[PDB]
Amino acid sequence: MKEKVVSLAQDLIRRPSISPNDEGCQQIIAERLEKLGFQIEWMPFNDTLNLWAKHGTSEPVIAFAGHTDVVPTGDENQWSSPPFSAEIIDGMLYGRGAADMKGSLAAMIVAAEEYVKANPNHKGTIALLITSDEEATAKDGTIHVVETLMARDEKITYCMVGEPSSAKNLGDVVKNGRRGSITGNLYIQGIQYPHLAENPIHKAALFLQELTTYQWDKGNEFFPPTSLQIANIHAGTGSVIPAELYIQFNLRYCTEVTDEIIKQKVAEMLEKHNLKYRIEWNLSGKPFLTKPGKLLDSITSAIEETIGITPKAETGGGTSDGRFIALMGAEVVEFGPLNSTIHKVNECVSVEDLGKCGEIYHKMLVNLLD
Amino acid sequence: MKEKVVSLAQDLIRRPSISPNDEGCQQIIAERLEKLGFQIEWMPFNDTLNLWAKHGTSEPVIAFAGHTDVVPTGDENQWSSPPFSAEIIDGMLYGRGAADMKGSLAAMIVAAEEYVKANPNHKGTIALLITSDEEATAKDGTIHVVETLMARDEKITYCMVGEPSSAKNLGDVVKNGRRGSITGNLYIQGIHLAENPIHKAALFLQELTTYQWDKGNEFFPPTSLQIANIHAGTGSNNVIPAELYIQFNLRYCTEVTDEIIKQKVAEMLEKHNLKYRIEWNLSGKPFLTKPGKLLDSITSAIEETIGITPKAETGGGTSDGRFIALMGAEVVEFGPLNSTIHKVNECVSVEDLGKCGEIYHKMLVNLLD
Ligand SMILES: [Zn+2]
Ligand SMILES: [Zn+2]
Ligand SMILES: [Zn+2]
Ligand SMILES: [Zn+2]
Repeated sequence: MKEKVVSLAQDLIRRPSISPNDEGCQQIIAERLEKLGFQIEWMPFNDTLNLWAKHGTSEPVIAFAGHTDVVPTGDENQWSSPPFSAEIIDGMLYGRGAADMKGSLAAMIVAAEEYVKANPNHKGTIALLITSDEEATAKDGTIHVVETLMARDEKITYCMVGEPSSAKNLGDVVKNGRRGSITGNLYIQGIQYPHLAENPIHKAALFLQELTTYQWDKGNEFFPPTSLQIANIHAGTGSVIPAELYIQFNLRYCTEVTDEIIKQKVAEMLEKHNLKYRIEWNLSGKPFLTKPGKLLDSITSAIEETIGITPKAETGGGTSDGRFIALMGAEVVEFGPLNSTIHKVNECVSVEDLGKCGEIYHKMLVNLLD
Repeated sequence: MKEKVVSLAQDLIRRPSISPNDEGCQQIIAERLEKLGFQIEWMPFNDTLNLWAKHGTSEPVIAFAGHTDVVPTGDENQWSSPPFSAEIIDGMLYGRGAADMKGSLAAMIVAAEEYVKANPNHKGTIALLITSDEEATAKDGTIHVVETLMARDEKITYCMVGEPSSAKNLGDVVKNGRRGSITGNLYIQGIHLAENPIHKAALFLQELTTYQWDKGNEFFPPTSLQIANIHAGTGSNNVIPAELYIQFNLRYCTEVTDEIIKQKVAEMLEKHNLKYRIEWNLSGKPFLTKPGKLLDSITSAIEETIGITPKAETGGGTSDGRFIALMGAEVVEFGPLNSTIHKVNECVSVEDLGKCGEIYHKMLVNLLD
């Protein structure tokens, strides 16, 4: 299935899809899947295109997730092959999007096609979730598609996000979760003998010692303990006595705590120190974790039996859309090609590796459903 | 001398000298003082025009101090006489700066002149120290004059600051004390959980913001600390993000000194093993003028002229007194009713301006002979 995958990857790479502009990538994918019996559901929002393509109508629902947008190229004269030509030189496919993530998007799509072709009455649902904006703002992409599925109680049981997850050798890492991120924007008002203890900056300092020493949880098997960072402290313009003290703090949290628990505990500490304040919360993502089980064995065993390596399961890896998908109760894992050339001049990926990815994604489906 | 004082006050009131812009006020003062035997020395810095004028060479040096700047007028609709027209109506001079403090500036000026004309061989030195920014940022005014004087070891023995001191009746109050001003600029560096520099720096901040420096005394209210700046982290265009910067000011009474403040701050930092640098800026020292030559000279001057005894008070309104006390001068302040200052329809009694002129003159006669 190598050449089918490479062939699709080149069609996609030749469409310059700088976020959020899809440049027809999703439409050629749709056209193609439509002819093979997939139901095609378009979920554009503002300037972003999203696609939800399904074969089958029941649980378990296995989605392959990914994105067709790429980051900008830089000056194209720094490139050895032109970035949107999709040349193959000596078994390597060059192009912007080759590694992140048009190659593996193609691998996943071709895996899905060959499976449903060989198994037209498979149980469950094989689906593709594709956004045109993961790399930029990412407000109107996967989250919009997720919110839409959720508003009508449609399920995803399992999800494989094909971001390039491999560090040193193909297959060496699979991501099975990520810590949550929440940010507090805190504004202490009225900061100007007798009653020195009642100064709001003093009460703020007391709160801060408590906030920086509070142990939220003890982490667990899969995550270090929840960490709090003071990002910024700001009062004063650099000369005029300031009316407010601004404190910004971020928690990177694990599954032992929720955001509601963090918000209610911070509120509690502020009340306990009798502070008057305003706070604005920014939730970037809730934590997700796929524990060893069906999904993680299916991909782990797929890698071992395809390329003879045992991947390490890892949490972290920076931003994907996995954190959004996990909100609907889907179990999320991520796996794809080497990530060493992503976002750089001369981004490229092994034609051989793309083939192997195709076979790994296909074998995951066999392990999950056969 | 009422008419010379009123006339000079009007010439100043008409110049819209919004801080720090002198609008030629000091030049008109310099011109007349120069026509008598005064040495004129300008000490401009940045946007502010300073003026140090003296007659004589021997100590004691007696400095009259004040400012030519005024706070903004507000909407000129609400004045019943335009804020810079300097109109006299039913015995009142109306204008921005009538009360604070061009009226008393004029009175101290005419008093200094009259004394000098009548006593060319007087002992001591009679000086004027005038700035065009007391009311706003006040970084390049009196502070700059005192820096310059102190650098060349020039002394002021006595100082009368002409801020309007009277509360209800002309002469009912003389200010004999002010708190000092020191500013600390602190850079805490490098910013299992109780050992993080942020935690330790929060403990320090706790301390700094409730440590009771003193409870004041018989003559003063308590020393106060206020934070002007706290910055840490990458946000807000911070160019030293890995430092916790705290700038804070102490307005301090005689119960403590600059040395106790610095030592104590250093001690608190040490207790937390914080790596830090600190720069201190002492701009003003506290003063309390006790009974004696200076305080008697003005108390008696007011008793002589109007038949009232001033009570001695600390604080109230603002002045450059503490900036002058930094150099070891003894300081008192006296002037007109202050109830219209910084307000619409600021004004001042012209008879009070005359009386002020007499009082300042009598004070010179009392101090010298
Ligand atoms: Zn990327
Ligand atoms: Zn990506
Ligand atoms: Zn004043
Ligand atoms: Zn004033």
